[PDB]
Amino acid sequence: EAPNQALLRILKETEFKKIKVLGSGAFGTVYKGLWIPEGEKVKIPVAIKELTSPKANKEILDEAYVMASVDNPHVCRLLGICLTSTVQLITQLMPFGCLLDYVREHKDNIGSQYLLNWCVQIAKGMNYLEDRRLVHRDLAARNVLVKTPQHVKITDFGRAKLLGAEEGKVPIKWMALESILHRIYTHQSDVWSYGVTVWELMTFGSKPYDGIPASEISSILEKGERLPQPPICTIDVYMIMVKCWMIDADSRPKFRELIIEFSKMARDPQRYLVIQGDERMHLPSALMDEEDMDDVVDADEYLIP
Ligand SMILES: */C=C\C(=O)Nc1ccc2ncnc(Nc3cccc(Br)c3)c2c1
Ligand SMILES: [Cl-]
Ligand SMILES: [Cl-]
Repeated sequence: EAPNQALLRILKETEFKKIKVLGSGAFGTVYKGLWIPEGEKVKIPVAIKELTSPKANKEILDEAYVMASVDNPHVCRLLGICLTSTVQLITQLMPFGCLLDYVREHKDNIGSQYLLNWCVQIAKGMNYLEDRRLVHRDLAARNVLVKTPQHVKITDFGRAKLLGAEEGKVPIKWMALESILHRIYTHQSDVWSYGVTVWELMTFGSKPYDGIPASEISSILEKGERLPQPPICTIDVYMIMVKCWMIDADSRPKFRELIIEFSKMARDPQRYLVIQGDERMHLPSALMDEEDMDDVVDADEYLIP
């Protein structure tokens, strides 16, 4: 392979305010905050991710390695790490949260134009990863984030690996059949997970195979069962999802095809998704709460040599 020359930026804890908890888990916490780069006069809204103590540092560090290596408008990148205590990951804040929560909150206001655009943007992020030979291995709507309603990015590179390499809970309900049976993971298994992510969006946040248990799933899948057609979905859309779920991994769409197909559909959204009162809907895009925030710069506009 080629040398990875990404810069890992180390950030002093003095540099930022950990303004509030955003989320918490058995898996550690995520905070929102501000990062003021030393002597730069800019304020950058950020998310800070953290937390045995020695063996969780290793998992988190791998995530930083992958995150620091990616650069694309539809992938989240690491701004840097902070080395105090347990290691902290710093990234651009995505103010509207994850896409899964967002579709749940806004089902009434979400039009076909947006649903399809997200499908295009996610396929672009995934295609980028494939170009860099990354197999993500945890694609799901929970792991897609909303910068604005018009702009989403892929995240959560904790399970990521280079294609070919082999290196708690595994996401059964999003995984390709070969993955569940044989722990095989390719860009095409990511395609399968893409199918499920799209289904999650088209159902406005439904849980796939609600009620069923993970042990059950490889079995359901072997019989030939699949996720059902969502109400808003034309057969055109649903059949794209279905192709993402073929047994023959080489028979599934490539991410570059997914970009093309969804992109065509996004020209004529009302022809592919049927949504009641679709035309009326609008989603809102100051926004930065603090009073002295006119030195605020989004991370996308903050570039380093
Ligand atoms: C579905 C819940 C959720 O993901 N909430 C959330 C909201 C905003 C946000 N902004 C920036 N980053 C993240 N998550 C994240 C994932 C991996 C690494 C890092 Br540093 C941050 C969120 C998450
Ligand atoms: Cl699961
Ligand atoms: Cl729900």
